[PDB]
Amino acid sequence: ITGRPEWIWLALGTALMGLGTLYFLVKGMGVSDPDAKKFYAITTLVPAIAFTMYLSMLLGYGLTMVPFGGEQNPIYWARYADWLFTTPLLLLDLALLVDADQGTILALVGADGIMIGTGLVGALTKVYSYRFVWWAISTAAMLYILYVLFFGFTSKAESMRPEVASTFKVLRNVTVVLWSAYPVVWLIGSEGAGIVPLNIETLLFMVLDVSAKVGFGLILLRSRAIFG
Amino acid sequence: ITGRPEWIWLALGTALMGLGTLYFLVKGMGVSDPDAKKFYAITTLVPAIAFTMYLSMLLGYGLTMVPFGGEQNPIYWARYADWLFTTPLLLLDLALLVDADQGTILALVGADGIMIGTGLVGALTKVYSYRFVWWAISTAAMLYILYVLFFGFSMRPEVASTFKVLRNVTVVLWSAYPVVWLIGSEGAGIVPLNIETLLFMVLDVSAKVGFGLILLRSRAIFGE
Amino acid sequence: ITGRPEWIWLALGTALMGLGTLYFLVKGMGVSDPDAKKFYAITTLVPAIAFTMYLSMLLGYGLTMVPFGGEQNPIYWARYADWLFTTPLLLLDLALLVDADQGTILALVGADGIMIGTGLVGALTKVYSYRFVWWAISTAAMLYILYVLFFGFTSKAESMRPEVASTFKVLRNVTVVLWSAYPVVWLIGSEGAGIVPLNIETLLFMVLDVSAKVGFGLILLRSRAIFGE
Repeated sequence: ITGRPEWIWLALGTALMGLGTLYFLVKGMGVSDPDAKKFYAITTLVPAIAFTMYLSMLLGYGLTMVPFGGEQNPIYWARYADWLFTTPLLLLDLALLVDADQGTILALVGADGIMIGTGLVGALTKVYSYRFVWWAISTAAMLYILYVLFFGFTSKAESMRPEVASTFKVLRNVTVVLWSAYPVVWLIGSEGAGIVPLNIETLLFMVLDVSAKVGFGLILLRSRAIFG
Repeated sequence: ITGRPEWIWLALGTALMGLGTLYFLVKGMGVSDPDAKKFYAITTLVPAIAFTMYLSMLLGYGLTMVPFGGEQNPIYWARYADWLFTTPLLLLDLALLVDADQGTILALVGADGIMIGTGLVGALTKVYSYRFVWWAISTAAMLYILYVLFFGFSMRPEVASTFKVLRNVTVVLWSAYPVVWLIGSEGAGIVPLNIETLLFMVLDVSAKVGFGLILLRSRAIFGE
Repeated sequence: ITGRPEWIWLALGTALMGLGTLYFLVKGMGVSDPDAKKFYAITTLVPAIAFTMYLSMLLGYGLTMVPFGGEQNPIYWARYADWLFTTPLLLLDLALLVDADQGTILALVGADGIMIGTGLVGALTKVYSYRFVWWAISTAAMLYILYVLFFGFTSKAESMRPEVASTFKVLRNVTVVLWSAYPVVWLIGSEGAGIVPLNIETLLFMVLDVSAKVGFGLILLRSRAIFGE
């Protein structure tokens, strides 16, 4: 397990997601309000799933080798299995906060599925050039998501009660800033250009993941915005 | 890319699904009615997902080789990844149009999953004879879905007329899929892969973009 | 098809899930109550999905080989593809009976996904010791589910009409008993310690599966509890 330099970040990630899950689990005990139960369920599931995928990477299961650019490249595919479930859950937290229309929720979840799915195909693609075609489609989907979060129902948040509008705006900002970093890290890291070593890329995703999951959840579950 | 003769149909499919997606995206802008939003979201996602899977097939990612009949057979598995998501969305469009009960929506989506899932298992199965067992199970699931669309469902006249048209389009186009599979490279191998690819492309664009044009052009999508 | 000794149990499972599916399909015909329609849809899909996965195992498609402990180990991965969909559906039946809040349903479905997903990872893991780490995580998720069924639903079912309360308690007990057996069979079977041969393990899972699906469904769909109003 300790052979590759990035093991320490995978271990740390596993530990932080695990601790985060247990905290949210305990914190959610006794909560009887139906709306709050939804938020605790969603928000506890996110780092619980991430925990399993961090462990998969730590133990070697979530790592494969993909040929491109004339070499065999180490790819952690477990990330996508994590994000496939956790990113729409995070979007669901936001959508519930502002009471979004079901059509808008479906649009977000589907666009997010496309984003992660094309990211995965890009990550596993054996023809170097095509990798970035997938990256571009995935980024278009992300920009669509960010557009909806800002110009999609941001008006609905404003016309909610102050505690909701306020918590939403904070979490929206966190989301846009943190999520926007992912395509950059992918682009300069091992999946893409190979400018940053895998060790550092893994550290970067770990810091992003923990912030976007546990950080995000702390802010959300600490707020009275979750109560109906 | 140009190495496989079917590339031209995969390229055309990619372009038409993409163009269709962009059109539905723009057309859906500034739509505020909750029900209409639902239909636009569903109907826009359909060719968006199909666009990605056509591109996957065009670029070679969504192609594999399955041994059966003593040979190595080219199988585009990407189709099932597409249909797994897009066919239930299309059924959802129809179900919402008639305000179907949740139990019925679950039955349709579930049967559809079984249809595509067994289709995929058949497509990847290495014993030639068994491939057709899976085809028969999948076809039974399709027949169940068709039965429900005709017998398993009192609505305003715009809704009733758009539904009937979309249902008939669906029943006719979907029924062609099992035939194309049976005679094509996945089944008997009577029709060569480049022609089969052309056939699925015409069917897919009609069942997705054509279907969507009829639906999103109708007043049926707006909630009284 | 008869080349592996467990074939007979896979054939029997296929037939029992198939028959159960056809019986539930026919029984559900003409049911117009919206609530009952949900229960029939859920409950019929369960054995229908199980039927396809039993057939996949029977035909050899849902079998792979995984090296660990100095052997090539036969692993039926099709079980996880089955359980991934059928276990959440079974949980859904229970949740609807007691009119569970959405948040509780999502918690159950999410925990169930983790249970099956980590079970699958454990099943395919080539480092022998790590297989049991996954098993333990999966078992933790199962225990969480069982906790919810007892300290979330049993409380919400008691405050319901008597037919419902009664049918739920039976189905809850059937579920807790049967589901608890799965991690044990896995642990001592081919996926784990290898104390019980594969043919016997397949018999065990078949009896459990048929009871947990068709048995469960027979108890549920016979009850008046599936009707609303």
